[PDB]
Amino acid sequence: MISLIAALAVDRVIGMENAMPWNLPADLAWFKRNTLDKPVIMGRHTWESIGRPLPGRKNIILSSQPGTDDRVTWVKSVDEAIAACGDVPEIMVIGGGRVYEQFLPKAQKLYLTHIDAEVEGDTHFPDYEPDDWESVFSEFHDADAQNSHSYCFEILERR
Ligand SMILES: Nc1nc(=O)c2nc(CNc3ccc(C(=O)N[C@@H](CCC(=O)O)C(=O)O)cc3)cnc2[nH]1
Ligand SMILES: Nc1ncnc2c1ncn2[C@@H]1O[C@H](COP(=O)(O)OP(=O)(O)O)[C@@H](O)[C@H]1OP(=O)(O)O
Repeated sequence: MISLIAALAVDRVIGMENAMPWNLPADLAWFKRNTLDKPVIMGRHTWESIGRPLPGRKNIILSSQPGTDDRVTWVKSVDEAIAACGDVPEIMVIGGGRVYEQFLPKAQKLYLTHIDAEVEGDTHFPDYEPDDWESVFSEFHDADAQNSHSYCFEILERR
């Protein structure tokens, strides 16, 4: 099964030109916990912003162009990406906007982090109808000395 994982502010904003104005180490501990030892699919843009291959994960990058990094796998379409994952119990899709949009319709589960922040952004997570998903897990956290804003982790299963 395919799952999507993303952090979103109000308005489904997931990214902007510059770094986001927040610091959420807890969210990043969650992301890692949920993606480790699984293959992750991402768009060329997300990859550049990450910078290096995520450790302990099979990295598959989607690009219309030839790959410029032999440490990861480059594919040219959605179908190839899926096949590059092989026979695994769960494929994690990490972004960005374009990529989430293409995989949404094919995903069975969403691992979302709702951040209580209002920011200007230019990339949104795709609109989803809640009634189509069952919240199987949900846990709110207040901001703290380490996390600049409050947030809530939620796991959704496609009904
Ligand atoms: N929940 C969630 N949070 C995010 O920040 C997010 N980011 C992406 C794409 N951008 C990124 C950027 C950096 C790292 C990153 O450095 N990850 C290290 C974290 C080390 C730590 O725990 O700080 C990792 O190994 O996963 C991951 C994804 C995709 N889904 C998301 N989903
Ligand atoms: N179906 C697809 N086939 C090939 N490349 C694709 C793709 N969907 C997305 N991409 C790539 O993934 C990049 C988009 O990355 P992203 O989804 O991380 O970015 P954004 O968050 O800005 O929408 C696309 O620009 C394209 O890479 P190239 O610009 O190198 O062509």
